[PDB]
Amino acid sequence: EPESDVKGRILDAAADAFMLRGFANTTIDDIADDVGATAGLIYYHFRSKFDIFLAVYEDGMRRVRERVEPYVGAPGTGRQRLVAMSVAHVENLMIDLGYHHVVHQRDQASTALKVRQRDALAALNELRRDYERMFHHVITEGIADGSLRNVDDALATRTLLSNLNAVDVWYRKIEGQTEKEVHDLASQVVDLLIGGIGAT
Amino acid sequence: EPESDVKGRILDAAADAFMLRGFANTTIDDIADDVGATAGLIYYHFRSKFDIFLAVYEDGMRRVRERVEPYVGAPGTGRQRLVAMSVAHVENLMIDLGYHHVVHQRDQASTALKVRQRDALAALNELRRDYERMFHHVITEGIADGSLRNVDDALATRTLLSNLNAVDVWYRKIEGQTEKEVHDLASQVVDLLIGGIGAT
Ligand SMILES: Nc1ncnc2c1ncn2[C@@H]1O[C@@H]2COP(=O)(O)O[C@H]2[C@H]1O
Ligand SMILES: Nc1ncnc2c1ncn2[C@@H]1O[C@@H]2COP(=O)(O)O[C@H]2[C@H]1O
Repeated sequence: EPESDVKGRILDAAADAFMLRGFANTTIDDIADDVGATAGLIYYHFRSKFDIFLAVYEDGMRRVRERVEPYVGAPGTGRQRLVAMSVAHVENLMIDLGYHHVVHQRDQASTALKVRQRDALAALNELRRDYERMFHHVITEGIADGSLRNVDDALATRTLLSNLNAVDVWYRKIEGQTEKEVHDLASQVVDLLIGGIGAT
Repeated sequence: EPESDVKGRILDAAADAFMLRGFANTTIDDIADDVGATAGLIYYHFRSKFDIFLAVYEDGMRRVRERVEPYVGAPGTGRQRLVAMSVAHVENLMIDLGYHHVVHQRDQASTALKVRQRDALAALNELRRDYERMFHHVITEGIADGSLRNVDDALATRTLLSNLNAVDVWYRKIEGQTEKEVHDLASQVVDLLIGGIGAT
């Protein structure tokens, strides 16, 4: 098996474990069990549980950006782009739920992080801010072009992003739910966020 | 000082401490420090940190219900009632943010809870479900009366509740912000959730 494929299975297992039990209670042994190996294989690829967390965060950010970024500068009104970006964001959340949990999962901790880990975390947090700024940019454009309501752009951006991510309060993966079924659920959610619940 | 007033100060301090540091890292000493007393005063009123958590949850549920319930059966369309209920919910979140954090804050824990504590927790969780069901009832009514869009009532309820609570991602209390200023911010948030961000 290619080493990149083994790493991917580790990240998949770790993302789901961190989601299920939380970072603090997840162990390297949990992750090893879920990929069919020993702790030694995990440590060969990642030196610590926090390094695995950082790698999950990095991969989650890459995946969501690759799904959403193509729409930001595409032809269309602000609303058309915002709908496409928002559906893609929610679809990514629904497909890669464990990665989403990590991306969105304290300064006061029991042990110090390594210097390298703190630098990597800060860079990932800035990447997440850069990603969220794409929504602010499109919302500002849509307010200006009239496809969105004349509301406060900062409040609308913070509200919309919190709402897209709040799908994680209730959504759980269902085995055998199809790609279109997940896309359709994401579309229904975004229809409520952009079109509202109130009539006319 | 009346004992009920001392208890209220303890709950206020604990709600803010649990918000700031989390339940696990908060200590009885933290709470004692914040009310100007010793751990002994805290233990006189509440036997354990989890008992304080339960009392915060209970008081948070009482406060939100008292603010929101009067609207559920009041005269008005489903949308009119939903707007009033939602503004009241968000205002309660903004005013009593630490209580809100507790109400919305694992089965696998390091120590067993007392029997009495597990019973109390289960009852509080059912009270929270009863509260959220008021929104489902009004959304169903508003779909039927045409004041809300013909959308799926279960999805709309889960989405709306997650969105009302997701204000906590970005909102922080500002000292000296007035009651009307907080009410107005809550109204702006609810305007986005009910009316949508998309134009016309
Ligand atoms: N993958 C999914 N597809 C469709 N509906 C879902 C999915 N995940 C969660 N839900 C809905 O969210 C609800 C949350 O509580 P329930 O498990 O009672 O029922 C759930 C479904 O109605
Ligand atoms: N109480 C509040 N009143 C008005 N705006 C707020 C309040 N709390 C948070 N915000 C907004 O939410 C933003 C979150 O990040 P900032 O602190 O950069 O700036 C904040 C404000 O724009």
